[PDB]
Amino acid sequence: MEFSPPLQRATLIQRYKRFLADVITPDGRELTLHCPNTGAMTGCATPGDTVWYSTSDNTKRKYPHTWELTQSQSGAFICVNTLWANRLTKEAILNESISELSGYSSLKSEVKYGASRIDFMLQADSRPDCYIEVKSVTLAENEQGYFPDAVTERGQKHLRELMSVAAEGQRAVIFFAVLHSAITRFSPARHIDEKYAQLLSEAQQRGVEILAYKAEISAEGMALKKSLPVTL
Ligand code: NA
Repeated sequence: MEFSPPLQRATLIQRYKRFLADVITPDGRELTLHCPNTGAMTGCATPGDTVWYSTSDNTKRKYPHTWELTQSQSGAFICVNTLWANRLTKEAILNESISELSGYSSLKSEVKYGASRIDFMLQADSRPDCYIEVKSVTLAENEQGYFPDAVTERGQKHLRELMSVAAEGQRAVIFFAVLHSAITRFSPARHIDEKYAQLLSEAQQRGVEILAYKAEISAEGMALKKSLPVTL
């Protein structure tokens, strides 16, 4: 997808209170951005990093600018606004960048199915229903990507739900959208949430497919393109 209109740049002073960031624009003035990420944002919010923000045109809200990307001091692009993940995924399924998910005749979003909600469900006359859970990956240590970047009991629960989907003979996919341009491989963060990492291995055992695709990212746009090796 393309950022429309294109993003503007600034220099980070600090992210604070989770949802706010003070930045300095190219004119040397201060500006407060909405930070649409509630997580730790490890490696994504270093004072002095360049940030890229969008502008909401027709709103009277207090902070009509949103922090979209970080361009780290080592030159890497990071999409900190992980609220784009589902859209990038849908776009990549439909344009067939994600080959493992081609050959379905319909795509539905936000499907409530059980006594739980799935990000996408793919369907076809000849095939079992395909359930896709989308996860965002912004944690990098050099080239190694990790999820989660803090313990997640909610993540653990959804992972268990996917196992039930597979057990019932549906196709079940967990899809890690990799939003940091430095990442070249993916693993669960066993060192951070050991239980999640264990559940991820167990889900694989029980037939949940695990994919990780990397986004190409610039101030102009982002697109999921490249598949990445996963090591449990
Ligand atoms: Na999700």
